[PDB]
Amino acid sequence: AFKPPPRPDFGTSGRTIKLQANFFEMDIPKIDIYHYELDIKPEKCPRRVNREIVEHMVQHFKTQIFGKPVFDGRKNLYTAMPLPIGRDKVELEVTLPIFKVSIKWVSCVSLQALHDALSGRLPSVPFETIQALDVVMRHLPSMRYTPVGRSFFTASEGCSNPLGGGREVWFGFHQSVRPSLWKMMLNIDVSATAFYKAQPVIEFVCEVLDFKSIEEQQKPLTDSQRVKFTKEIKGLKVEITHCKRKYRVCNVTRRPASHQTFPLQQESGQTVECTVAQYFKDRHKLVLRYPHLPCLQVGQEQKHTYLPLEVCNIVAGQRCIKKLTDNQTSTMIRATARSAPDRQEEISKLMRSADFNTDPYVREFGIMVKDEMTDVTGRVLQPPSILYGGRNKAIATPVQGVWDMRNKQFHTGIEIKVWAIACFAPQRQCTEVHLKSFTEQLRKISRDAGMPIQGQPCFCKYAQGADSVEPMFRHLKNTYAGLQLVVVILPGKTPVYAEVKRVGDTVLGMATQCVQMKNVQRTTPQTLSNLCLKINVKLGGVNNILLPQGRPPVFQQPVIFLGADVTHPPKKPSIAAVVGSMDAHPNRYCATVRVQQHRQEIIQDLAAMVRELLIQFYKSTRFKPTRIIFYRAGVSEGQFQQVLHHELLAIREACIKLEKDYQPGITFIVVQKRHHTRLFCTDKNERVGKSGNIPAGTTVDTKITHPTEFDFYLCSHAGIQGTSRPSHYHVLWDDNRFSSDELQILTYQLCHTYVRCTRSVSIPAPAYYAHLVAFRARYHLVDHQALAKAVQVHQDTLRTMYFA
RNA sequence: UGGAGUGUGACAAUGGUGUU
RNA sequence: AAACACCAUUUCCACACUCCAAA
Repeated sequence: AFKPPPRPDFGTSGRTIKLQANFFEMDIPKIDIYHYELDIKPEKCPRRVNREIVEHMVQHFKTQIFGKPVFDGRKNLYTAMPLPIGRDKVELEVTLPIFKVSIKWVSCVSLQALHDALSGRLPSVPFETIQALDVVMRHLPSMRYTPVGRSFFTASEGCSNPLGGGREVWFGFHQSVRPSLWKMMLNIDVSATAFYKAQPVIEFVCEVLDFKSIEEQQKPLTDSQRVKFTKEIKGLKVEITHCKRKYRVCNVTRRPASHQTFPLQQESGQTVECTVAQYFKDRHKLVLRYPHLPCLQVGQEQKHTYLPLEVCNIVAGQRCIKKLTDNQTSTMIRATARSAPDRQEEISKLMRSADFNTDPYVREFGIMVKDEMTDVTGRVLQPPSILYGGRNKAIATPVQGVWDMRNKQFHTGIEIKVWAIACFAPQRQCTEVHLKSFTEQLRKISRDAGMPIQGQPCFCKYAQGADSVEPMFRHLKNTYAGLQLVVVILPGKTPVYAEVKRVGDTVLGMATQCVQMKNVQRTTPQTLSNLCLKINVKLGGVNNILLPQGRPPVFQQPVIFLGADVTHPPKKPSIAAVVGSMDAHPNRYCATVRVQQHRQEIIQDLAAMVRELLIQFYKSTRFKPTRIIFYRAGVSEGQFQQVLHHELLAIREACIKLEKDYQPGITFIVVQKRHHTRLFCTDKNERVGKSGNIPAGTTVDTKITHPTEFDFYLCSHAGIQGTSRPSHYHVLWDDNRFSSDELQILTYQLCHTYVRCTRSVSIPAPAYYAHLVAFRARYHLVDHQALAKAVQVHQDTLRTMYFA
């Protein structure tokens, strides 16, 4: 439970399709770079200030040292060539129009060892080296561009994209140095956001108050205009233009600049009441062109510092946080999240205009970055045949990641005979005609799907308030003998839903299916169809199964599939969810949920949860799992060592405390949808749909993947909009010795066992379900050992997929 | 609360050190 | 205790959009 397994082989299954990844090949020398620790007092200075101080320190000490270093922004410094130092601390002083800096030697970072790591020589890739390289590549844009989070943003060179108000669209990119099979690469992905336009505040007023010009009104702002302008500018920073000095607007004056007064404190004799306009006329010899406009209150309210709008400009680099209107959000997405070819060209254009090969700090370390994206082979896996079981038992073949139930019926359809209707929406906007039409349409779609509604509902009443839920359900459960479903019509976002699921899933164990109000008024066969999918699953039926004869050889022996996800509170306990397959299809899943420490992603009580699932598996299959496939979802790379250490043992522990010496093979896999890796089709004819993304089933385990360990990218879904995010799978452990092809096909096949739609999903079904179970348990909570029993679902609910 | 996809948040939340 | 800086963590969740209902 310490070391992750090496990649066994390279996959050869599926049709090859020429691809390009957003990785850029780097040429790195064999030179050893020198690392030094800095010590700067005071110890609270911002990163930008630190880089500024170091920059001054470089040029002012050229006679002694620096015969061109890079900086972290925080106490870490690197140089290409060595300098006159030692292990001893070298302290000096600098001045910025006053700091004390101490430079200390740390260690040497050899890039020869990096080549040994990328080659077959050394197994471990030095993290300190990756850090150093990343600091180098980020040193210039950290000062040249505007850093946001881990990305760098900037304005537009030519065409300035506006948004209205004081906002505009700034574009940016996220860079990161990553190790590869043979050569180091630079991962880069573009993005966009909204910044405040660098313009005079007098024009900011014009754009906010919808003025063509400022001379449109000579009369002062009405109270509504003052509030509106204040709402937009309160908090922003502005620079002055009659001396430079940057200020922060805390408020907007009520009175005009001609009447706004303040304590003048003219040397001796203390304060005299003076207006702002008179001050700028006397002191700065400036007559106000627009004295009828209010002033910007700056700094401390006790300080009484005011500024006329015509001497203030809004400083650039200020990202917007305010709510975006319809036109703003539209223009945003109408300029971002574009199609795959568009994003592709954007990254290419970026890599062209960024010009890493001409920047001095990059050239200093003799680093060369390829200006073209990395070509990668890639291969599209073969979609599994989905077997439906009507009278004809037709088969659905996933075309482009999507299939349908046309002339097809469920593998195991349930004859719904007893069901109820409880509408919580007002009857005024939801008539009985709507309910009957919805009933007719549902009955038709249901019977066509293989899950026939044998007749009208035994119950149909309007209601209101969450307090009506728990009592009514009890009455419903005691009145009608053997009801199968309770349909709850909701008028939108309401606390009613949470209690419906609480009473339904935990308290009584009644199969409930909520429907939004609008879908009852106007009904489309597609919506009702997907709804039927949910119902049939919630009632214990089987929508569809994988083709038994068309499965990887792992199914030849009893194997259980596990999915795990963790959800954290907005101080409240977190909840971890672990699901497990309960048949050999694998269609049916059982859910286990626990409560945990705040924001602890490491599943603590996992062992007991696995034990429950294993026992339940045996009770449902009469077979003991020879294999365990654990799809962990939600953890990042920085948590791997921790998670893999505890959770793997927790799984193994559960297998020991259960029965004798029963130790099946555990395959620990980490699913990751959140990463800056993009994939594009090289051939224009290979593009799929409007979005023009890679075809569903695209598999990549070369060039852009880990040099030694077992990982692979798998785009298992078809891109509906924008650019697809290929789900990354990293095998942290494997006792069963899976081959690349087998595990990838198995994963891609489990992406077809999703029961809520007739499509291929981005992540495997167990991981998706586990996320659903967690997010469902989120509603059950709405003192620790008390709420611990709140997530404990019903006895009869346990044997079902309520989370669907 | 029919479903899937992908955009935004990073002056975010907390515990920590520290400031007139 | 009120703001304000910085260090290590937290991709949780929220909102929005697109498509399945046209030919």
